[PDB]
Amino acid sequence: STPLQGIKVLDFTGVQSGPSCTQMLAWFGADVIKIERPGVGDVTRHQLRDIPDIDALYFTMLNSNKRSIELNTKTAEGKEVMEKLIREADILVENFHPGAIDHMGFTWEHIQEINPRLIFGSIKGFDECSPYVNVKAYENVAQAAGGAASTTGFWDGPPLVSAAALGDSNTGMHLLIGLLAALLHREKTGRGQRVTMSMQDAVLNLCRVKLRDQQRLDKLGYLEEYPQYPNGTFGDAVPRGGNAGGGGQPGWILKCKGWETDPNAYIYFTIQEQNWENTCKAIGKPEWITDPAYSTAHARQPHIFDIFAEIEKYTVTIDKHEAVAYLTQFDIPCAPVLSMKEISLDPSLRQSGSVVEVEQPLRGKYLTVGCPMKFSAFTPDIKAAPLLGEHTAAVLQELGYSDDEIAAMKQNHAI
Amino acid sequence: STPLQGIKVLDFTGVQSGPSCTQMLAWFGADVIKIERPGVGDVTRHQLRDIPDIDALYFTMLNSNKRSIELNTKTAEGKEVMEKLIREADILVENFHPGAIDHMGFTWEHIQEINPRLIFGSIKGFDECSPYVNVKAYENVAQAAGGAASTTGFWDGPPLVSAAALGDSNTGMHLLIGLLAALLHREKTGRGQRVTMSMQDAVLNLCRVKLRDQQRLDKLGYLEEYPQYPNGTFGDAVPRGGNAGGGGQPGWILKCKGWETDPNAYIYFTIQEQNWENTCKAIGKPEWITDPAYSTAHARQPHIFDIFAEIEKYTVTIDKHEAVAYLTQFDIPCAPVLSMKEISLDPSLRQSGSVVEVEQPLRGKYLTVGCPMKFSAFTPDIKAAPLLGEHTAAVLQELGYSDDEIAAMKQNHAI
Ligand SMILES: CC(=O)SCCNC(=O)CCNC(=O)[C@H](O)C(C)(C)COP(=O)(O)OP(=O)(O)OC[C@H]1O[C@@H](n2cnc3c(N)ncnc32)[C@H](O)[C@@H]1OP(=O)(O)O
Ligand SMILES: CC(=O)SCCNC(=O)CCNC(=O)[C@H](O)C(C)(C)COP(=O)(O)OP(=O)(O)OC[C@H]1O[C@@H](n2cnc3c(N)ncnc32)[C@H](O)[C@@H]1OP(=O)(O)O
Repeated sequence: STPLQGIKVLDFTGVQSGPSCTQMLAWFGADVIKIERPGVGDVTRHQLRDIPDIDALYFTMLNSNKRSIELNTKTAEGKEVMEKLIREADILVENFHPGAIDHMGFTWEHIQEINPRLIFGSIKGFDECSPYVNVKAYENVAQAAGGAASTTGFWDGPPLVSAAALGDSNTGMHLLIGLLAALLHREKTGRGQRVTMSMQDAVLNLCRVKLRDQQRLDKLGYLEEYPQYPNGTFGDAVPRGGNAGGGGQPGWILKCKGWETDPNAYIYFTIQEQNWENTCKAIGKPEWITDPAYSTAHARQPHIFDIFAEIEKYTVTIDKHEAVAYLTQFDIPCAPVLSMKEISLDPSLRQSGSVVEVEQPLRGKYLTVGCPMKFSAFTPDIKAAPLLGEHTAAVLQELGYSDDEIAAMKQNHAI
Repeated sequence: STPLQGIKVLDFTGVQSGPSCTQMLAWFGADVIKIERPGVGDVTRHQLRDIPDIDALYFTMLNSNKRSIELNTKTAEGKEVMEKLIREADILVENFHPGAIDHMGFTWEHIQEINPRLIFGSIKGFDECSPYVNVKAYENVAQAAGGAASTTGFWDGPPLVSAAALGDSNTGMHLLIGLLAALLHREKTGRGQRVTMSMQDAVLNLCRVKLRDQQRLDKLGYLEEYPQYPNGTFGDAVPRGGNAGGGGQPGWILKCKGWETDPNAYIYFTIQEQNWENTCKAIGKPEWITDPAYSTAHARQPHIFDIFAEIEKYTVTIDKHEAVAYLTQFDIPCAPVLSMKEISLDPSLRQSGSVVEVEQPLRGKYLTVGCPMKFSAFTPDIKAAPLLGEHTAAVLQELGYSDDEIAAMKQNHAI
């Protein structure tokens, strides 16, 4: 068995935020029916194709295990099919522009009358209360609005976006949490409900530690662990701190052998408070162990970049992998800056099911990120992503439509 | 009613990854018992205190609504209390260093025998088959190992960490998804199971789009939307792309009025493919609408920074908020780079329950990030974080211990 065996999901989504959520639902055992505009489909099918004329990787990596129907929900037949789908489903997920699903006639209020058990999940750029409620959002728009761009990068550079999908997949994972909680809640109430997740809120959740810092800054006028302390200055808002420890212990990105020509010849190195003695032994600085300028985090902070420079005198001499193999013998929290090339080929990531090779029709093999959490009682089976409208007939037949009704829908461009 | 009403959780966690997960469980209605080392407690209680002698904000913003017991699980009594707790609980969550819980005698195999219905959630830096399985991890160590640091920042600068908790809270949210799925699964099987989540995998999941790019790069030798195309060069790994669109449409961080003195006087600006005409009207370049050098994404790419420079001629003249109010009239996806100060005071974020003022004993008011997703059938009630061992006696009494038994535990330093 699987966690969501028997659950039916209507995936009325596109791009990344909504589809990441429903892909996980499929991997958990749900029947996910992706509802797509006839002849067009999810925009990711056509975006940044590496092979002409077939679905792009953007699509296949976000839509594994789903079924695809082509349905124009703006036609009379399409609206009726949508209603029948809603009546039979457990979950409906959508991430179209603000107002879009409403204008089709499928407001939450209507969805509720059709099926009081249905859970309706909606992703938008911003909350209902926001002055930006009607604003379209992509990944980095949310990173700017949610606090991440403000606090990422260097103090003497611009705000910087993260490569990680803070606005997209992150929001999808947050919606997923809400959908699973709503399924658990429905076990008690017998009713569905609406779950909304904004991209701004998803980014803010991950920036909780910077809201901690803002409050410390408001109270004290300084942030004792930030690069700016004590020889720099603070303004009224949490500043960018380069490669500082953030929510972790103090640390930095350090150069390893090759850094001049290899943009990934680096490690992250943590000075863990309770590990100062082992840290000193690792770098051959026994004299620093009890020296009062070095023996506490507070005393190190005003010359911490001298300390990092000293560690770097060692790390630039060996490959990042060697540097880590050595330093971890001293219980130092560190790791190489792994490139996507190293990740894509890493045997341990294949073994754990974190990077998964999947065979797609026409394309053949591709890699995707697998189900990130591991369960002792079940293993997701990750499959190909659907061809556009591959399952239209089957889905309509499951709803009880006859061959004549389906032929009429095709003639009327409802499918 | 609440989603997790009646669920009992043992929170054997510290710092940020584990505690973020169990805080959400508490907000969903679970009884979350935080198990803490006597006389010490979670390290976040004393990290970066802004008020002398009381719990730090790092702790209060991650431990709302929880109960706290002091229990030394290395003593004979403490082991027996832990066993009774496990027998009565639904979920046990831990994020101690690799091996730590095992060495106390609470391996998964033993947990299972005590209570076959219990779901055991475990966070570690790396997966079981990783060469780094025993390595300690903080936030940025995971960002380095998971692909984010490699691909974040500028092409001519170092790898850069994100301010967002990609390794910590993100991992907690991923574990939470697994725990909720396991509760749903247990409805079918009648059994608990083990759910494990590594910080490296959590980061990788959010970097799914960069694994897409790595495969495109492997096939083609170039990435047509990256800043390096077509006038720069590509190596064998996905490079850093500065403030480029990433998973979203092409875009950049643009200066607004005040940028020379205000590190947050900026917006993110998206050139949405289907919006080129409105974009041109917005900036007073009607001549660019059908000009073949400008009218498609492909034609714009080779001189896209000249286009951003031209937009910046407008944005530097107005404050970021005014820039956005104007540009959104043209259906342009954009938003200001909001500072943590702006976020902390934003009335709409108070109204949506995204930033929540909570009253803590002794401290008084503080702000926290609320429950990020919104539910139509219930509203989380966010409360204070527990004082160390505040609930020890109540928890032991609930387990059936007499006053003499509790007194003996105190004498024997079990509590
Ligand atoms: C990958 C990431 O997800 S990136 C960020 C994604 N963003 C979000 O999730 C936040 C909310 N979504 C949005 O803001 C927007 O969907 C955007 C910005 C991503 C894209 O917006 P746009 O491309 O301009 O339009 P969008 O795809 O949402 O909708 C286009 C139209 O298709 C219609 N549509 C969608 N499915 C169907 C269908 N099956 N049949 C007929 N019409 C359909 C919509 O109703 C809309 O028409 P309308 O404007 O007449 O009401
Ligand atoms: C900001 C951040 O970046 S948070 C990072 C969080 N990391 C994770 O979640 C991944 C897994 N965790 C780790 O790698 C580690 O816990 C770290 C690196 C965060 C810290 O590690 P450490 O220096 O070992 O401290 P940690 O709190 O895990 O170990 C505590 C010790 O207390 C013990 N302990 C914990 N609770 C109790 C208790 N109630 N009674 C008695 N002992 C206890 C542990 O068993 C361990 O003892 P041991 O070394 O004799 O086996």
